Amino acid sequence: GLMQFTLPVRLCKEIELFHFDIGPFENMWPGIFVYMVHRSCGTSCFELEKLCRFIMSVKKNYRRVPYHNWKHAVTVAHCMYAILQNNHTLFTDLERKGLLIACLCHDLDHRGFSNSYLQKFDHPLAALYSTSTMEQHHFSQTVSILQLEGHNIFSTLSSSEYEQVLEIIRKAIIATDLALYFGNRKQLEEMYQTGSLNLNNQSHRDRVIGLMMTACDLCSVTKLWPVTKLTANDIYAEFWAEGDEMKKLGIQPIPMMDRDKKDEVPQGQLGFYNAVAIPCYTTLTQILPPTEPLLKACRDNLSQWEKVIRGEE
Ligand SMILES: Cc1nc(-c2ccccc2)[nH]c1CCN1C(=O)c2ccccc2C1=O
Ligand SMILES: [Mg+2]
Ligand SMILES: [Zn+2]
Repeated sequence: GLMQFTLPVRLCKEIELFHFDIGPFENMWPGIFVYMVHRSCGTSCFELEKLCRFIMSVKKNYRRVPYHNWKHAVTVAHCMYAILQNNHTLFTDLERKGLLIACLCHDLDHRGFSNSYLQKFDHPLAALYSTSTMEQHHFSQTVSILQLEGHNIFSTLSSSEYEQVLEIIRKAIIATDLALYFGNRKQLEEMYQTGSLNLNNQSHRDRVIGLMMTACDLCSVTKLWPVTKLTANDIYAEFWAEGDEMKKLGIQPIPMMDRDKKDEVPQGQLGFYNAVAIPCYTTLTQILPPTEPLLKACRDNLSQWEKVIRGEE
């Protein structure tokens, strides 16, 4: 009960910042996450024994893939922590609880392949879940881990609060399907501008949480340039393996997944910042002003990719 996690000074300070990198020491990641839950949620939010056992079972159900791995889970959870800490009063007790866990669980049992490759392969998951295939799996896996003996971290919620939190986690995880992001942001864009956006309206809150999830999920583009550039290598390592597997099915992959088109990465990054990342952090900053450092860092990284194309790096 009186048992806080404490980080070294450099981490205690930098963890509060949006651009924090959780470092290469895997064995510190569980304690970093508990630390973030304790400060975000409270030392009483979760029985520490049950939380520690949930965290180690989540870790075991992430695979050794170049990008969609345990490091990503904790990185996405830290971005959510930074958003919640800069927006203290906008979120309920249940939401602070549910979202950090949602982020930790959001890519459980990822195989390093997109929804499209599952459909073209005719994977069994694509017959069980026709849309948002992997994201319905990540939620399924999250519920399975919650129901292991000694793993139910929500045990001390009422029946209605329990159902509310699983509903928050389900929507938060489905929202990480980037195919749903385009329409969610446009609806939020219209609502913010026409002035109809109402945070007491549950369907509006749902949309805002969806965009927060996209923002945390993409947060590699909000790090300092050296972190962003080295993460890009892991992202392409997965995509190019998927492209290889497309060629094995007799299907030309899109250029993003074709290792032969490595040369086009800098221009592919520009499209991605302009079509996906910048709009995401712009709409999020309009709705949640204190998240502006995410937009600022994303713009700095756009400018670094522009330098790459001009042969200045
Ligand atoms: C859209 C896109 N097209 C190309 C490209 C095109 C042609 C040739 C080579 C590359 N690259 C990209 C961006 C790659 N990318 C994602 O897709 C993504 C998703 C979530 C987080 C970070 C990322 C990220 O970096
Ligand atoms: Mg995902
Ligand atoms: Zn993810």
